[PDB]
Amino acid sequence: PRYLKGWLEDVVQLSLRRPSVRASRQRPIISLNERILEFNKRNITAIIAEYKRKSPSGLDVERDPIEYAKFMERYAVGLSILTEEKYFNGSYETLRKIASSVSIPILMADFIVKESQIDDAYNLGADTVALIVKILTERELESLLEYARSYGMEPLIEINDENDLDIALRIGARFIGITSRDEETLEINKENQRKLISMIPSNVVKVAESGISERNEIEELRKLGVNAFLIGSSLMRNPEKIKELIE
Ligand SMILES: [Mg+2]
Repeated sequence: PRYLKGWLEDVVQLSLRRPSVRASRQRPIISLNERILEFNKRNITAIIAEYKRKSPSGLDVERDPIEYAKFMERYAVGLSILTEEKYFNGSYETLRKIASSVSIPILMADFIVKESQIDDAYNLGADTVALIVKILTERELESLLEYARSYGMEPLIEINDENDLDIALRIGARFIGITSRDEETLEINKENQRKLISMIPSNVVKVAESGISERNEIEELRKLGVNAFLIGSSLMRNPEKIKELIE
């Protein structure tokens, strides 16, 4: 991975030693990006509901994962399940249980730095993964992207700055998440997010991530070309809010 500092350096070191899982996968992959495009053609707001019990920005809740997933199944275009353990209180069992309980596409969200973590996502029933430009070298990102596609997944390539965007387009990303949160510092910058969104080709499926709580922001971003919206904290604290956000 890249050389990092602070908590990101720690979580990458932890991820490098993550024990892999063994399991026979049951259901073919169903594509999250393709379902997003279908929602766009149907003019249905496409929200990826994220399940995470804890976060570095201070979320700390207990909520049953299956009841959350089954509720979101009716409304969300997909789910994003945190599997990182130390900072997000996620687990592989959580992903396995959710994936086996719903029929909508599932993204495994973690700090992926080795191929076995992609194996883990597949073997646990996820349909895709996030890959984070700012923790990986360009060579690693190219290699892990090809590896994920070899399973039939189209990973969400996460970007936060213009360097990240240059790498993401260079390596052939077709599904990009534009996060307004700098994961190192937790700083939110929506202006920079919008600038990056305006710089992405039309044919890349774009997901706006982080700090989203209100329908009017979703509406503004959709007008700018965003195809789907990753929403975690607001839904973890009031799940029913998704109904208003998709109205
Ligand atoms: Mg994300």
